[PDB]
Amino acid sequence: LCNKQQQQGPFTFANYQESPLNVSRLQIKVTKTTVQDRGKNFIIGYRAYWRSYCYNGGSLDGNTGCYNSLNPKPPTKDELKTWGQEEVCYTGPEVQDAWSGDSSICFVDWKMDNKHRAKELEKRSNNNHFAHHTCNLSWRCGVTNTHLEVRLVASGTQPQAVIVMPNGTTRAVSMVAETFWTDGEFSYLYSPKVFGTRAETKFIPCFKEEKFHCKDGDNFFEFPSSGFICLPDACYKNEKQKNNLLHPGMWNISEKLHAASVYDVNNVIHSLVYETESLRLSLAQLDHRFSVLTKLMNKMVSSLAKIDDRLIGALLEKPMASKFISPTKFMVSPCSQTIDLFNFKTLWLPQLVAAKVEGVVSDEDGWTFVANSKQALLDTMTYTKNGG
Amino acid sequence: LCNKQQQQGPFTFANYQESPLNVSRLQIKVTKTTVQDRGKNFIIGYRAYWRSYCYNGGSLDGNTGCYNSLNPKPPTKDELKTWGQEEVCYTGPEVQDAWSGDSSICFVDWKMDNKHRAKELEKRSNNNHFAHHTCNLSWRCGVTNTHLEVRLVASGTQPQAVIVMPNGTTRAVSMVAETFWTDGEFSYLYSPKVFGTRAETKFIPCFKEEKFHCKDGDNFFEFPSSGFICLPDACYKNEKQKNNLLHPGMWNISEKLHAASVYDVNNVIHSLVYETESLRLSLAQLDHRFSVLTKLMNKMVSSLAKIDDRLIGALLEKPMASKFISPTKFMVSPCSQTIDLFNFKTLWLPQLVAAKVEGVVSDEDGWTFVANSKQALLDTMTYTKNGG
Amino acid sequence: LCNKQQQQGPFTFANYQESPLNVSRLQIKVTKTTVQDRGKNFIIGYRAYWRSYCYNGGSLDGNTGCYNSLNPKPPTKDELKTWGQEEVCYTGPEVQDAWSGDSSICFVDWKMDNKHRAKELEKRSNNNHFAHHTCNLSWRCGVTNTHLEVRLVASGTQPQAVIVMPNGTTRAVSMVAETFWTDGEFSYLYSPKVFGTRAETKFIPCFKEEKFHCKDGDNFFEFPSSGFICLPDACYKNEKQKNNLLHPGMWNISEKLHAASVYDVNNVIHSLVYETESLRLSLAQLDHRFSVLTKLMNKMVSSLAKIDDRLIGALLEKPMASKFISPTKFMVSPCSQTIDLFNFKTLWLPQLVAAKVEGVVSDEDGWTFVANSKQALLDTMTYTKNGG
Repeated sequence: LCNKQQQQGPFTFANYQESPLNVSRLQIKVTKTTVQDRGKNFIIGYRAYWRSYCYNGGSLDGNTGCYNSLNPKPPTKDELKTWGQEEVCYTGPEVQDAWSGDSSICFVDWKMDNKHRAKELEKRSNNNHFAHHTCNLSWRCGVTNTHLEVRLVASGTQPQAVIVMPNGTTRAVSMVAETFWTDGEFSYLYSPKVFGTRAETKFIPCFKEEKFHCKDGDNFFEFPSSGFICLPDACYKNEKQKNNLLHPGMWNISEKLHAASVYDVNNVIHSLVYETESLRLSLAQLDHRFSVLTKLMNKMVSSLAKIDDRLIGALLEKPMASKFISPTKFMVSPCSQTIDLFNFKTLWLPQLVAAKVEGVVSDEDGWTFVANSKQALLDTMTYTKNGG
Repeated sequence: LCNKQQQQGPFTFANYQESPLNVSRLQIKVTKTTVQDRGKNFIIGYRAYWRSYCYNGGSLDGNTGCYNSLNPKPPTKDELKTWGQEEVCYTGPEVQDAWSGDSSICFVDWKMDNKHRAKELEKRSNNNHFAHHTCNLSWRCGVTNTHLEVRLVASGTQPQAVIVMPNGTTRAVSMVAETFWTDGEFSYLYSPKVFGTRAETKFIPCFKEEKFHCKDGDNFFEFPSSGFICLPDACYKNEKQKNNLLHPGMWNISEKLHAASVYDVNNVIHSLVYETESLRLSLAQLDHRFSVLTKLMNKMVSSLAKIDDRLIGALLEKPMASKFISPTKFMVSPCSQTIDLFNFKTLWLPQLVAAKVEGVVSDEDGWTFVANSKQALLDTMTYTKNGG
Repeated sequence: LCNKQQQQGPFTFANYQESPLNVSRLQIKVTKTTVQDRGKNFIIGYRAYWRSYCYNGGSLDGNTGCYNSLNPKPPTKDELKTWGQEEVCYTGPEVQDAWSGDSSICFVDWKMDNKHRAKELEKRSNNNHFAHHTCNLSWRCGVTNTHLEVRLVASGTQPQAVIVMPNGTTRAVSMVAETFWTDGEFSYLYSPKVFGTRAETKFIPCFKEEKFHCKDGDNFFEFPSSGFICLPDACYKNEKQKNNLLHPGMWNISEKLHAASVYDVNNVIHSLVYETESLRLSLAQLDHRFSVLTKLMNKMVSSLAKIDDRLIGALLEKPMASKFISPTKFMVSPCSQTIDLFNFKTLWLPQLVAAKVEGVVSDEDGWTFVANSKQALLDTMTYTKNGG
């Protein structure tokens, strides 16, 4: 029995209210600028010669001695074109122990006609012909056909296509014809199919938090305040600010040159574990909520099924009638428009995601070719060989 | 009052239906091939000598001059074994300013007996003994005991154990005895406890999406179409295709040579933020659903508890009776088999995960030993010292 | 009709119970030790000279020949201070083809007074003055002002501030005045605003799993057993073990020197996809649970609304009365304290997270300055030029 004598209240049922959240999903309409060019579009060729012009007139003659030089002869544009097309470099002649008469070979304007697939010079010299000159001449050359990835910078407005050097220096790509240049021993030719930049209009998905965290294919980036940002391979400008002149957000060039340490990646790993534990806490909390709901609903049905003896059968989708032998125990006997009480929509599921990994600039095939060639020159120039 | 006069319908209750998803959890039975070998199993030894054999017969003699050479003398197999075991390299004698009679020391077949822990050569020469020969001889040597990580490639079927060079070239590991080889100055000996490959049968967990995203310890990889893939350290072959000859999926060798840039890792960071925001959206949506449910259930209990005055006490697990003073306000007075309406199972929780981070090949102890030794040779060969 | 004749049971309602989880959220009170110093606090200066002192007395004289040397003259502390302050290095004189009388210039104690912004030496020599000495002298120097990041090690208890060399060697920072040192050609001066270490008391968030996975700003780390760990930039000591002497957990120095490979980062990517699929499975499972709940609640309301014809209107928050024309179809006609049945709290949401990415030691500005200077010395010392 109860004591209906004495009340307490009045009471109300406390509702649960979700915590408001400012994260929304946006499709941001942008103009996307790229400078992509596919295939072997970059040719690198080097050429130099070691020259040793000596005279032996004895220790009394002031002209007794050697005049040695390492001279770079970078190929011309058309030379480099036929080198890459033939995968072959052309040099002058290999001169060894050419004395008094033939020593004039040291200054000929040799008109390069010796063809090699690859050729390293020999650092050889000798001055053992008395009262006479001696000539030694050795050539080096190399060529490679690679693919060059051109990047985008700003320097102001109007993103520009550039080539990034391993030292950090940037070189503008010519928008008229076949950017070519020369640096010491090396000559570089970049020949893309089409010139300039490409621009497309597209929507990129973002999450608005003051802060926009966006995605475009395998690119992931924080979209800035003014709706204009440049990544290495692409620039994203928000229309509505299409007709505005703005300096875009600039990527740091050093991030593409310098490698990431094992410790940095292990830190990202630890941050992922921390977020996975935080995620597991949220999931466990929702699991406990579902357990509370099933306990409440079990008691609610136990109360209502006493009045409606067909309810438990409708819940189980089998025709039956219920009869309780106890407030908790029961026995079982055998037997247009819609309204939405929930307004539940389809559940947003985080999609799969794979970030782009490209490496560092020095690891690129062209700059690796350059670095190896220079290292080979160091390796061959360690000591002088006797051309005797 | 209501107007029971005028109806509208008939209506129905709209149910909520979850969106179907093709992601399943699979335990995939595979044969796993490894080539693991633990401990110091790799010995690297280098040796060379600088020789300067000069003759001074005056400027008239054609034989006046120096014959200099850097000659590599890589140790033999048994030599390298006793070097690593003793942590000591053996070379010939240090010859300095040995002239006419002792200059014959420049060609002796020296029978290496000078022991060093570490030894760099000196590039010294002198030709200041008239009518006489002069000899200079300087030796270099080094040794190291390291651990070598052997990888697996395919070249077809039947994954093979190999050593990967920093330049990308691969060298097969002998499956008979103690793979040994020589390259210029250096000699390499790899001595594992057991030869060949090891194969184990195991189940790896995966998520089936056409696409399989798997995990094995700290290895994470996309399992391919034909159920055969090779990673650097292990190959995974699906039985059912155990008896089939297939080329496995091959890892790209360059991914283990070339480092990842700071920009790449920052991109993964941005992709993680994007996924965390997407995750927060899903969690907030489920939070709003729970708020809607508690509001509905509060009204449902307020309706049913009017009929069953003991229900609210059963929900609160305290004996009490209810009496409503209003459609929303009430006062309170003091007082085998089971059926599953929910069929709820235990909630799948994402487990913790830590990917393996190993670095690049050039950073390995053996190849760092090689690279430093070569750099030391460059450093010592910059100029000739006078052995006078 | 039913057959109230024949029962079955008694039955009970099976509740759902959540799976217990040991992950908790902790605010761990720690003493945090840092050695941070902001700005250009590191000066590096190098200086050397190439000297070629030759004598030409003919092939008969034993003193005929060249005495050449590369000599390092690292600047003093005050010299390096005025170099960095002026961005200018001071050297001796450039001597070329100074013979018999002026050849005494090769040993003068030159009292460096030649100012350069940057200066590379030339490796030039000549011995073409008979019965006379010849002198050649060429200088090199450089300076840079950079920011040095000092790290923390243990060697026992009491974390210590150190500078990490690219080779892995560590050099203690003086806690008294302006740590200065000299290595060959180079001199290094590090001048921080304040000396020693800084310690702050703070709470860091963690997830307790035996295992603690913590976060501090952009630092993410596993907090160890004894509550004492040192990262590169900071050490975390748990009070309660404030008064205890413990060796802290030590970070591996090689993780900050060696870069992470593209394959390592792609593995983290694959581990993220695996966790995202696992997360999607959990979300889909909760989505199916909500679908089951709405189906149960729809039938429960259809049963109770037959008794309370105003209930459906209260659920829809519109005044109406219901009247069922079928067990599933109905028509519609127009019309203090609280109790918590749920005890639901605000949902824990995983917050955003961005790990710190700093790169490798060799990529630091100071060590890049050093590495480039040494490479320039190699480049300039490839062959001797005639000072004639």
